Amino acid sequence: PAGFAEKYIIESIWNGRFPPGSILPAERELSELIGVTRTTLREVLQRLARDGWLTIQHGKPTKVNQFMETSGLHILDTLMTLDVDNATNIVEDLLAARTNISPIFMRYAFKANKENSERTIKNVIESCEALMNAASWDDFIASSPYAEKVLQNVKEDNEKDEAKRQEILIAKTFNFYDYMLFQRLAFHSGNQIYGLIFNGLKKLYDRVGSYYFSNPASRELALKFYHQLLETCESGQREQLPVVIRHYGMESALIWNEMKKQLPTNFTEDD
Amino acid sequence: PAGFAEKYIIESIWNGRFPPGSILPAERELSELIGVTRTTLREVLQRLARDGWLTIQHGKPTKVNQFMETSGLHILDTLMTLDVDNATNIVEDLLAARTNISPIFMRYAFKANKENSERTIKNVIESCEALMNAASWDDFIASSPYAEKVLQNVKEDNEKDEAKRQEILIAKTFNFYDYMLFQRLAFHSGNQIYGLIFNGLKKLYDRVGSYYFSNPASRELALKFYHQLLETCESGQREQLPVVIRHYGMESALIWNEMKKQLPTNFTEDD
Ligand code: NI
Ligand code: NI
Repeated sequence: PAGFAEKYIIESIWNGRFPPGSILPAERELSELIGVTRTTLREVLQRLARDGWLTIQHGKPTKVNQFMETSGLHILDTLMTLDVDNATNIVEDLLAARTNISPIFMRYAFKANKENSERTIKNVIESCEALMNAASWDDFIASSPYAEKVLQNVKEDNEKDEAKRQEILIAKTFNFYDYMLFQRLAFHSGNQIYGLIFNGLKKLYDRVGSYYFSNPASRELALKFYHQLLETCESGQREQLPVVIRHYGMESALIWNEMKKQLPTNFTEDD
Repeated sequence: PAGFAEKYIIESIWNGRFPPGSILPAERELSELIGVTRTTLREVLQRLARDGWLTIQHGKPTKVNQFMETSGLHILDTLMTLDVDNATNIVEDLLAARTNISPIFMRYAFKANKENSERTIKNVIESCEALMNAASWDDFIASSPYAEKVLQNVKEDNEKDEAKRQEILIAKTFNFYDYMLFQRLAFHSGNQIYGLIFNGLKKLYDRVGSYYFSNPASRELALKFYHQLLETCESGQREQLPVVIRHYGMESALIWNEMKKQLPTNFTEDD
């Protein structure tokens, strides 16, 4: 469908066919270039510029935008699918950014939204511990109030190898609750921009977590981290919050630094 | 054009016509509801869900997404155009977030990209001082290497009142360089996520600055701030960076807190 057009124009800016300083060709020459309907080319080439790839103003032609000068956070996940060997750098940026800003929005959340923060952390802890103790993923999800949302986000029930299907589904479900924790606390901070940051980063977040949380050590470390966050909020021990986060940022990074050596085949996937 | 459709569906989620928990009606019933072509309804109602307003999966219907659960930073500027009396809260979120994360990405930029940071700040300072000393805005822009980009971003040469045209253009140009400073330093941090944060916030940023920087005190305060940032980077006095930023975050906020009382008519505008 239109995905052929969008992914073609996007990929042809990454392989030097239409560099970020070049002009994009005519309307009809592009609609003719790889065989796309006129009006669909109009209405997805327009929205390929709303993502920050292009700049189209009336009269003057359409011009390819510079690298990362206009695009938002979404671009990162797109850049994961192109050129495998910069994905690691993107993941370092994600982990480092989350570790950097978590003490701010979490101290705000613990101060102004103590009870809501505690309820969120308790829900995440209970769901993660129920999933880790379940006999299978189908058993946890059959009895989970988050079943439908998880199924929206954990769309993988297609693998024919049932054991690896189990591992992948456990990882994606745990990542569902990890994201829920960070994003919801970000909104609990009282500043919507932090939550919106995670919202913009969600696709990259889930791609990273679907592999990262396939390691049992990652899940146990995250679980200890959640319990520590809950204890910090409940006790009002403010000075403990940056230390906890700091430690968790380090150790998790180390785990990633090892798992990075064996990235799965699918990890850099065009959707 | 399609803007009628997109702004109608978006506005009808804000005035309780299709609440964030309701279902959206049929394809043909909506394409018939306010008179939009079938396929254009398909291809902008689809992309009104890529902005996070809807969720459309095959077989199951399209469902209105919850308030701010999926949408990215862009949503903020959209929310400025709806319901005037929450715009102030959005601006508080923006100023507070920038003040919060600026010490992090600026200390990173000063440490790992000292020379690039200094070049960026010097360019911003020189452009701002040249604009503030110019006999008119047309004189500054006629002799500015940033002329075309500014004209892309400072599209206002339509006002018939020339004096107020001058004030508005000076404000928008100064905001052009203020944004350039914060965003470019954010990218200089070495973590692309900070720069991408500003990129996602750019529309709200420019809307806010086009009024905020119409006050001469705002421009002078920002200029002193830029000089202080340059001195901090050049001297390697790390401990001064959070203090400087902190002070600037306070005073600017105070200025906004006063100017907030007389928001211009256009401030909450549907494009
Ligand atoms: Ni707030
Ligand atoms: Ni980096």
